[PDB]
Amino acid sequence: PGPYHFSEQVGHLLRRAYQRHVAIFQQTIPDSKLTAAQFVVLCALRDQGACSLVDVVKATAIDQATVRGVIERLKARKLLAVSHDPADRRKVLVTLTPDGRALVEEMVPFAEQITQSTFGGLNPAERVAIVYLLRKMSDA
Amino acid sequence: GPYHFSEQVGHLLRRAYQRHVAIFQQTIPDSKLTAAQFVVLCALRDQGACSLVDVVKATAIDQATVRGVIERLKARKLLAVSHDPADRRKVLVTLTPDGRALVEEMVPFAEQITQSTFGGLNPAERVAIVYLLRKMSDA
Ligand SMILES: O=C(O)c1ccc(O)nc1
Ligand SMILES: O=C(O)c1ccc(O)nc1
Repeated sequence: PGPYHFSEQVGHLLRRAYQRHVAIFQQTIPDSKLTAAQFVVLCALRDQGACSLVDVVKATAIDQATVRGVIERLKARKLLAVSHDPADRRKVLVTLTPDGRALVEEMVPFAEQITQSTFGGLNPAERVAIVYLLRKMSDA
Repeated sequence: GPYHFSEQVGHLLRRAYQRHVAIFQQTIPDSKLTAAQFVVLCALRDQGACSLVDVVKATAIDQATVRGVIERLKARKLLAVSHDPADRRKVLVTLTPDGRALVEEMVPFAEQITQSTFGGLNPAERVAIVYLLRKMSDA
């Protein structure tokens, strides 16, 4: 088999690629204005309308705790709203604000630039392949 | 075009890396070793005596985090910190017998983890995923 080299394991490559992409995201959209987590939570609220914590988790693939923290940090900025479930008066329902939608629409071109710079020199087939495989790998 | 975060390469990278980290933690408990500690120990085993620059270049972890991991391991008597006699601003980290024993004990599980991370990819898809993740990091 040969010695074990972590440098050629799929996990090492995943970590390094994710770190590089996070550096690109932070260098293009300043971490001060919006984080990838906050940006994705707001985009989910925009795409699905009013969402509950379970909906935001299942759509955002972020654990309940980090989603709750992001929800607090964004509600403080009047970028999302917290209403009462029209079916469970003891549940939360998160909705998007005009300020939140305005921030999402302001940042979208930068996220597209981030996707393009992250791909780097990959040709179209290689881009489709990497997104296909990263999606296929994230399921049982 | 419309923006879907769900189909952007960053969301997919985050999801894949988080799933692989969950696998790594589900097979190798944090109590024994973290992925960072394991990778630094493997670097010490593969390269011998290393300085902070060598451990960084081999481990792909930022120098400050490498210092933190090295401290957390020297406290556990899994590596040793001897100062080079050819410099005073040079650190020299070496592997201990307990460190090499832990590395050799965990290597089969790290390989099992690499295998579990691959999931249902057929061999061609595996060649492709490692090819693309390596090609994308170089620009
Ligand atoms: O470089 C890393 O952090 C790494 C390397 C191998 C693995 O299985 N998981 C993580
Ligand atoms: O879900 C995330 O963290 C994410 C989503 C999109 C992007 O470009 N980068 C990171």
